[PDB]
Amino acid sequence: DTSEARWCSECHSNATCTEDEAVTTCTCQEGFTGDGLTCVDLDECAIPGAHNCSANSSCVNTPGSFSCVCPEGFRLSPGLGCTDVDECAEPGLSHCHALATCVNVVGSYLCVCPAGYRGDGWHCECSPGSCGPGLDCVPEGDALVCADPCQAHRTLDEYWRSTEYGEGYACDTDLRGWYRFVGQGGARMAETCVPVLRCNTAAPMWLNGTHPSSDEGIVSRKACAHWSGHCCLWDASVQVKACAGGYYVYNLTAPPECHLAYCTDPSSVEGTCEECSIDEDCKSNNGRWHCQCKQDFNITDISLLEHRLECGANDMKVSLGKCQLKSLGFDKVFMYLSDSRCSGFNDRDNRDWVSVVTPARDGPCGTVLTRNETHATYSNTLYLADEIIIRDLNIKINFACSYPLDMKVSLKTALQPMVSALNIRVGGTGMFTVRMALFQTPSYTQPYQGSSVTLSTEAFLYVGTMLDGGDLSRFALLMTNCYATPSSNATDPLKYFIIQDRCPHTRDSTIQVVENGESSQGRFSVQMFRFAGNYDLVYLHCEVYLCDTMNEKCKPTCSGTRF
Amino acid sequence: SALNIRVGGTGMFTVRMALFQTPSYTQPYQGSSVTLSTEAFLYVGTMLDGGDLSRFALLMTNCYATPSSNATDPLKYFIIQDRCPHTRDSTIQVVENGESSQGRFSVQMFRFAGNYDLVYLHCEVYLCDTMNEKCKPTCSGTRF
Amino acid sequence: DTSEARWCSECHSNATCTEDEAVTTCTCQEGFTGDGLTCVDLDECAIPGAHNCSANSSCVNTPGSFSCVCPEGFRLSPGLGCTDVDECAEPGLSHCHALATCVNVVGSYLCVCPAGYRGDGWHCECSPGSCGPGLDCVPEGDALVCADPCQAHRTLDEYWRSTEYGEGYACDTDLRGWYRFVGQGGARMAETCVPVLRCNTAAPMWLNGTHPSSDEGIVSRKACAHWSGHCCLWDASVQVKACAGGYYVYNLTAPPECHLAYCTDPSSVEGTCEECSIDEDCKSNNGRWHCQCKQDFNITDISLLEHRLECGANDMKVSLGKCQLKSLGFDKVFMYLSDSRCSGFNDRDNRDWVSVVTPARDGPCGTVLTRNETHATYSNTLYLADEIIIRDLNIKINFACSYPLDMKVSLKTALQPMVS
Ligand SMILES: *[C@@H]1O[C@H](CO)[C@@H](O[C@@H]2O[C@H](CO)[C@@H](O[C@@H]3O[C@H](CO[C@H]4O[C@H](CO)[C@@H](O)[C@H](O)[C@@H]4O[C@@H]4O[C@H](CO)[C@@H](O)[C@H](O)[C@H]4NC(C)=O)[C@@H](O)[C@H](O[C@H]4O[C@H](CO)[C@@H](O[C@@H]5O[C@H](CO)[C@@H](O)[C@H](O)[C@H]5NC(C)=O)[C@H](O)[C@@H]4O[C@@H]4O[C@H](CO)[C@@H](O[C@@H]5O[C@H](CO)[C@H](O)[C@H](O)[C@H]5O)[C@H](O)[C@H]4NC(C)=O)[C@@H]3O)[C@H](O)[C@H]2NC(C)=O)[C@H](O)[C@H]1NC(C)=O
Ligand SMILES: *[C@@H]1O[C@H](CO)[C@@H](O[C@@H]2O[C@H](CO)[C@@H](O[C@@H]3O[C@H](CO[C@H]4O[C@H](CO)[C@@H](O)[C@H](O)[C@@H]4O[C@@H]4O[C@H](CO)[C@@H](O)[C@H](O)[C@H]4NC(C)=O)[C@@H](O)[C@H](O[C@H]4O[C@H](CO)[C@@H](O[C@@H]5O[C@H](CO)[C@@H](O)[C@H](O)[C@H]5NC(C)=O)[C@H](O)[C@@H]4O[C@@H]4O[C@H](CO)[C@@H](O[C@@H]5O[C@H](CO)[C@H](O)[C@H](O)[C@H]5O)[C@H](O)[C@H]4NC(C)=O)[C@@H]3O)[C@H](O)[C@H]2NC(C)=O)[C@H](O)[C@H]1NC(C)=O
Ligand SMILES: *[C@@H]1O[C@H](CO)[C@@H](O[C@@H]2O[C@H](CO)[C@@H](O[C@@H]3O[C@H](CO[C@H]4O[C@H](CO[C@H]5O[C@H](CO)[C@@H](O)[C@H](O)[C@@H]5O)[C@@H](O)[C@H](O[C@H]5O[C@H](CO)[C@@H](O)[C@H](O)[C@@H]5O)[C@@H]4O)[C@@H](O)[C@H](O[C@H]4O[C@H](CO)[C@@H](O)[C@H](O)[C@@H]4O[C@H]4O[C@H](CO)[C@@H](O)[C@H](O)[C@@H]4O)[C@@H]3O)[C@H](O)[C@H]2NC(C)=O)[C@H](O)[C@H]1NC(C)=O
Ligand SMILES: *[C@@H]1O[C@H](CO)[C@@H](O[C@@H]2O[C@H](CO)[C@@H](O[C@@H]3O[C@H](CO[C@H]4O[C@H](CO[C@H]5O[C@H](CO)[C@@H](O)[C@H](O)[C@@H]5O)[C@@H](O)[C@H](O[C@H]5O[C@H](CO)[C@@H](O)[C@H](O)[C@@H]5O)[C@@H]4O)[C@@H](O)[C@H](O[C@H]4O[C@H](CO)[C@@H](O)[C@H](O)[C@@H]4O[C@H]4O[C@H](CO)[C@@H](O)[C@H](O)[C@@H]4O)[C@@H]3O)[C@H](O)[C@H]2NC(C)=O)[C@H](O)[C@H]1NC(C)=O
Ligand SMILES: *[C@@H]1O[C@H](CO[C@@H]2O[C@@H](C)[C@@H](O)[C@@H](O)[C@@H]2O)[C@@H](O[C@@H]2O[C@H](CO)[C@@H](O[C@@H]3O[C@H](CO)[C@@H](O)[C@H](O)[C@@H]3O)[C@H](O)[C@H]2NC(C)=O)[C@H](O)[C@H]1NC(C)=O
Ligand SMILES: *[C@@H]1O[C@H](CO)[C@@H](O[C@@H]2O[C@H](CO)[C@@H](O[C@@H]3O[C@H](CO)[C@@H](O)[C@H](O)[C@@H]3O)[C@H](O)[C@H]2NC(C)=O)[C@H](O)[C@H]1NC(C)=O
Ligand SMILES: *[C@@H]1O[C@H](CO)[C@@H](O[C@@H]2O[C@H](CO)[C@@H](O[C@@H]3O[C@H](CO)[C@@H](O)[C@H](O)[C@@H]3O)[C@H](O)[C@H]2NC(C)=O)[C@H](O)[C@H]1NC(C)=O
Ligand SMILES: *[C@@H]1O[C@H](CO[C@@H]2O[C@@H](C)[C@@H](O)[C@@H](O)[C@@H]2O)[C@@H](O[C@@H]2O[C@H](CO)[C@@H](O)[C@H](O)[C@H]2NC(C)=O)[C@H](O)[C@H]1NC(C)=O
Ligand SMILES: *[C@@H]1O[C@H](CO[C@@H]2O[C@@H](C)[C@@H](O)[C@@H](O)[C@@H]2O)[C@@H](O[C@@H]2O[C@H](CO)[C@@H](O)[C@H](O)[C@H]2NC(C)=O)[C@H](O)[C@H]1NC(C)=O
Repeated sequence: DTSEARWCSECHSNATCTEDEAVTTCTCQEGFTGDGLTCVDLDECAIPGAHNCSANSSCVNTPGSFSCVCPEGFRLSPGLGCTDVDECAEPGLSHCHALATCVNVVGSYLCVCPAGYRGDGWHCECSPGSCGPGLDCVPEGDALVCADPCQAHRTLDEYWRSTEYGEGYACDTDLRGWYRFVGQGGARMAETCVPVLRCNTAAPMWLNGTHPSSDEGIVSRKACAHWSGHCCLWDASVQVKACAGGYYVYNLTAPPECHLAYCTDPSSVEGTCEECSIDEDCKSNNGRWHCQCKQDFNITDISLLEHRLECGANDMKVSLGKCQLKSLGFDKVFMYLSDSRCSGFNDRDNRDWVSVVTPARDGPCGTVLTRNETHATYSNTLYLADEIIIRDLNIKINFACSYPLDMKVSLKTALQPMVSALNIRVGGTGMFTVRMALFQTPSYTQPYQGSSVTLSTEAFLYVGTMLDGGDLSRFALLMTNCYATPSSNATDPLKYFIIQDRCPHTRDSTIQVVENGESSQGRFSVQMFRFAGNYDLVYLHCEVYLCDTMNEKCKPTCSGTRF
Repeated sequence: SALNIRVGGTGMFTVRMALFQTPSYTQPYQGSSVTLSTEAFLYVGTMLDGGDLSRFALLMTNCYATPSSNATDPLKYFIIQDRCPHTRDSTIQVVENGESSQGRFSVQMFRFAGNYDLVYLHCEVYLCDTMNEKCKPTCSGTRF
Repeated sequence: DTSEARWCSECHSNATCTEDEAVTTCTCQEGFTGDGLTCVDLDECAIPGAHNCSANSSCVNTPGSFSCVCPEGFRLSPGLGCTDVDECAEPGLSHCHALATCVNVVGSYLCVCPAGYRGDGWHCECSPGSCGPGLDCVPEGDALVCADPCQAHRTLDEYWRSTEYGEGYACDTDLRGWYRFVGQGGARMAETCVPVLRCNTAAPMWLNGTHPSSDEGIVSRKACAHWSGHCCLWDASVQVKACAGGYYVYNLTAPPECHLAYCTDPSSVEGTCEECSIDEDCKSNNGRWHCQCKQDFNITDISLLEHRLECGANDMKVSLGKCQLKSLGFDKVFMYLSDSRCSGFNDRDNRDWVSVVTPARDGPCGTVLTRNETHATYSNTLYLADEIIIRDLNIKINFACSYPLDMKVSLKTALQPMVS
């Protein structure tokens, strides 16, 4: 009407400018008051003519228009005024925290943390046990939310915490929140009264109960600690939850002192405790997994006399059975020598023993040199105790190794020298000795000595042969052939063969031989004869073959010259 | 109050010798046997594989050769005798003896007379304490 | 006077008791003082009346009288006092050692050991060469006296000491005092440079000079020893004396080492060396007694080819000429076989050869049996060397004997039968 602009420059920044066919009209929108060329800031809620907001609706000016805002929980619908609608079904009329539930109320909406939780509905700072089952209140970033302990716990792998571990110094003041124990640290909280100075702490803590069944929710359990002689004098209250996969999680809070620490039993994940030494018999019992020695090491005095020693080329070692020390009450063993820089340590080859080493010289590790003319000797002392201090008995083991000063040494590699040798062949013709004798008796006792003898036909002529030399046991005497001759000349046609072809002659039963080929003594017996003719003298000649018993049988097995 | 119990242990040092090829005593052999000629020079040295104390010196009390591995054999050819080198042959030499742990004797090859083809080497040795004994062999000469 | 005893019991044991007609008088003798019934011990030099001992004479008491003793060298003569007299003319005023001379001196006598001796005249410890000629200081019992070495020496009959003897092991540290060499041990100390490893010792000692003439006194002589290649590098000094009967005696002291020993040459007491083999021609020369082979055995190669063999009925022998071995430089011969229990030794029938024996069996002495159809054979090897070890050449002699397996035998005794 009266605000017809010539150009858009006559519209302000508080009015909307509209160009229609290049004709500029300024019309100032609701929430600004005036004619339209100039409209200054003034709420549409208070202008001549007013607006159209319902009775409850508190008119609010906006830069460009006007809005009818009802008491939050109701919204103005045209022709109806304030009408009921949920405000927690619109993601722009509600922004409550992820764990806060929205509740539309008359005039606003409230954000409400769930039952148990303690908060305003913007941070739902829950307390232990204030969550529903399966969830626990744990921090996440900078707020506290209900999360399952099986996904929000920490883990602990402190080997020291082992009950047998008696050395060290600890304090569990750091521990808060849920924790788990995996690996060396053990599988579960200790459930038994633990001795003093165990679990690397002064006073050990243990669980006063039995772990719940798998997937049982958070349950509270009693906790006990041991000191002096009274076990579980003061009683606490810890909480424990089982998780799927067979493990547990625990609320390990700082103790009331600085010498209290929780313990764990051995995992014993293997049915048979093969980790334990072969000399510490494993006890394979249901629910009772451990290992201990048999009766042999259940006695005190003989254990005090028990030991073993080993002298090496460059080092000396003395060792005692750890089981024996444990049986003598020395669960922890302290081995010291004349020089404190040398300290005992585990065998690391056979775990039963515990041993210390000493270099075989004078000056290091306190070893000395005792020498005499025969051979040198090294002497050193071993000190045994249960702790640093000694109260009742101070047993010192005096040991020594003897090293011989004179010994045999042999070079192993033999030698095969080469020499230029000259060989020249030499040969020599030789001759054995053979002789025969004429005996008188059938027992072959006296030889003759005269150049000639006289005899009768009826007389029996016993003769034997012998070797005056070369009486080898394996060389036998074999009569290849024997014959008689009228003259000393061997080459005579007139021969009377007596032994022929290794067999005795026939046509006369007096031709006998007692032995032939058996041994060196060959005897033939025959009664006297005379050559036919002018021949008065008769001689005896023989040929003989020496027979080797190794190869030839050399018995004449003459079945008979006839047959 | 203290309890004392005596304990004793028999021990044994380690001693070994090697057959070197060079006059510089560089490479030991490893085979169980070797072949050589008479003109070849046989260089041998001894060492302690353990207990190398600075004051313990190596002294050759006597060395000898044997045709067989058996030490108790009547046929012995003493090379080192009474801490002094053998005579009747100028090739019998020792560079060091008693000075330190490295004792070396040099001699050229020989062969036993007879059917004996193989020759072995044996030695006896006395460890000498430098604190008291001089342990130098000052052998003016086995002859004179 | 006032000591008239009624009986001898009133005389003491310090007074002399005299019975005259059964009247007992006690008079105490000089050296005891009193009245006579009791006289207690007191020197007589101070009694009422003094005494009579010469000025020089010390007033000495004796058990029974008072004596006067002068400075030993003078003796108290009555009326004169101390009078000069020799004390070494009385066997009771002198007891000097048998070799000590007595000298009477003013106030004593002295016993004097002779010139050279070092003693007090009680124990004359003489030293070598401190005696007069014809005598030397040697122990006798528990003292040292000057005695002739020809009657106080020891003797030695060690055959080993011979120069040719090259085996063995010795040390002359025991030898001290005078010694002689008789018999096999030789007649006199070696006078020539001896080769190495001789006289059964490592280094041989010899005399550096020529023995003195018979009955020349103790004379010192140079001594030499041989080692390595240098002969008489170090020089000592020995002493030697000739004795009647044509032999010598020597001062053999321990050497400075334990491989030194004196040698002797061959005695050769026989003009011709008949002991030497008939194949080692004796050299009958004045002052040069030995024996060596002729030119036939003065060559090396043919000697290496030279040998002889003998096959016996039960034993086999191989031998080589010892002269040939010596010519080949093998002065000592070492013969070994396949079994070391067999060792060579001297022939003992003809001394020229050296031989070894082997029983004709299999198993002893390493002999084996090689057999074929014709006749058996025995083979064995001989090893030769100069010493235990072999350095340059190892010559082994292969020898064998052939024993026929078929042979002719004849009964010697003929027969003369009787027939009707
Ligand atoms: C069953 O068993 C029996 C018993 O074992 C066997 O019989 C034996 O057989 C052996 C093997 O033949 C014989 O050994 C040889 O003996 C001869 C000498 O024999 C005589 O002397 C011995 C001892 O007294 C006697 O027993 C034997 O009977 C002979 O006696 C009489 O000798 C005269 C001659 O003077 C005869 O006329 C006579 O008939 C005979 N009487 C008989 C037979 O009753 C010996 O000389 C032989 O040595 C030769 O061989 C060696 C080995 O090769 C050589 O040594 C080597 O020499 C090399 C060169 O220097 C050297 O480098 C090498 O290192 C060296 N080796 C060693 C190990 O030392 C000898 O030097 C030598 O060399 C041979 O010499 C002969 C000459 O003698 C050469 O012959 C000549 O040849 C030329 C041509 O080239 C011409 O033709 C000439 O005319 C000819 O003369 C020959 O060539 C040379 N060889 C070479 C150089 O290679 C050897 O020791 C046993 O004696 C014998 N025993 C008996 C009792 O009979 C029988 O055989 C067995 N039967 C069966 C079936 O198995
Ligand atoms: C040069 O140097 C070398 C090197 O040092 C010297 O050689 C060494 O010498 C040492 C001193 O003698 C020896 O020590 C002794 O060793 C024996 C055991 O020796 C054997 O074993 C060792 C180790 O393996 C080995 O080296 C040695 O060679 C021996 O091996 C062999 O053993 C068999 C036997 O099984 C032999 O048959 C065999 O021949 C042998 N081989 C050989 C020799 O080559 C050890 O037993 C000794 O201990 C004894 O002495 C201790 C000190 O007194 C006692 O301790 C004390 O006991 C008291 C009681 O309980 C206690 O109250 C006290 O507090 C305690 N003291 C201390 C400090 O602890 C021992 O108990 C023990 O007591 C003696 O025991 C023996 C038996 O063994 C008794 O002898 C018996 O006596 C009765 C009569 O009464 C009958 O006659 C029995 O028949 C007889 O057997 C003896 O009486 C007991 N004495 C008591 C009770 O007082 C000691 O440790 C070294 O081994 C030796 N080394 C070598 C390599 O040889 C050498 O000598 C030097 N030379 C020179 C010149 O200087
Ligand atoms: C692992 O386990 C260990 C051991 O449990 C945890 O460490 C410590 O645990 C204790 C015990 O939970 C905490 O102490 C206090 O716990 C109460 C619990 O109250 C909430 O849950 C109630 C239901 O819970 C039951 O079950 C639990 C066991 O799970 C029992 O302990 C309970 O007693 C119940 O039986 C619920 O009923 C509560 O609401 C009502 O009651 C309480 C009564 O105290 C009222 O306040 C409420 O207004 C309401 O009416 C509640 O939902 C907490 O409420 C305690 O909060 C204290 O601290 C707040 C801030 O620090 C403070 O704002 C509170 O007002 C209150 O402080 C006041 O009251 C205390 C009463 O003891 C006084 O101590 C204090 O002086 C003051 O007067 C408190 O949290 C330890 O805090 C806790 N310590 C740590 C370091 O965590 C360990 O946390 C576990 N690990 C985890 C969860 O990861
Ligand atoms: C076979 O022959 C062998 C080889 O000769 C004998 O073996 C050893 O021989 C030697 C040499 O004789 C002995 O050594 C010493 O000898 C002197 C000799 O002195 C006496 O005689 C002097 C004259 O002799 C001359 O001729 C001889 C050769 O025949 C020469 O050796 C001499 O040098 C002369 O040339 C005479 O003059 C001496 O008196 C004076 O001079 C000496 C100088 O040394 C002074 O002492 C005297 O006081 C005096 O002034 C003397 O009469 C000995 O005197 C030696 O005695 C030593 O030992 C005594 C005890 O052991 C000791 O009391 C002495 O004091 C003296 O020891 C001192 O002097 C030594 C000098 O070398 C030092 O060595 C020593 O360190 C110390 O300082 C000594 O005896 C060997 O002893 C002797 N060995 C053995 C084992 O016998 C062998 O004996 C003969 N076999 C027999 C006789 O059967
Ligand atoms: C050393 O020995 C003790 C026990 O000593 C044992 O009993 C003594 C009275 C003597 O007879 C000893 O010679 C004998 O070895 C071990 O301590 C433990 O003692 C208790 C005591 O009651 C044992 O309990 C018994 O066990 C048996 C078998 O199961 C039951 O039948 C009984 O009813 C009772 O429960 C316990 O077994 C035992 N522990 C063992 C043997 O390991 C000590 O441990 C042992 N030391 C060594 C290193 O072996
Ligand atoms: C001033 O506020 C009151 C509430 O305090 C208003 O009364 C409300 O009026 C609306 C509109 O009719 C009602 O909504 C209705 O709800 C039913 C049930 O959900 C639905 O079916 C209808 O379609 C409609 O949405 C609402 O229930 C009612 N509230 C009460 C408590 O009765 C009143 O209208 C307001 N004044 C003005 C001028 O708007
Ligand atoms: C004190 O001692 C001295 C000697 O030191 C005495 O003088 C010695 O007197 C005697 C006796 O007259 C002398 O002996 C005489 O010797 C000669 C020669 O042999 C001989 O012919 C005499 O017959 C007599 O034996 C002696 O020589 C003399 N000595 C000296 C050195 O003159 C003196 O008499 C002594 N006094 C007393 C009181 O004993
Ligand atoms: C324009 O307003 C009329 C009348 O509403 C009246 O005036 C308003 C400013 C406010 O004061 C109301 O409460 C007054 O009633 C709306 O018509 C409806 O009128 C009835 C009768 O009173 C009333 O009950 C309803 O709530 C009104 N409907 C509404 C306010 O939506 C008319 O609908 C309004 N036009 C719109 C909002 O576009
Ligand atoms: C007894 O004594 C007289 C006198 O000797 C003097 O008195 C001695 C004890 C003694 O001291 C002497 O030296 C005194 O001279 C002996 O007569 C000799 O007198 C002279 C003169 O003095 C004197 O030189 C002589 O040596 C004396 N003769 C000795 C002492 O033999 C008298 O001989 C003595 N009677 C004896 C010894 O039987």
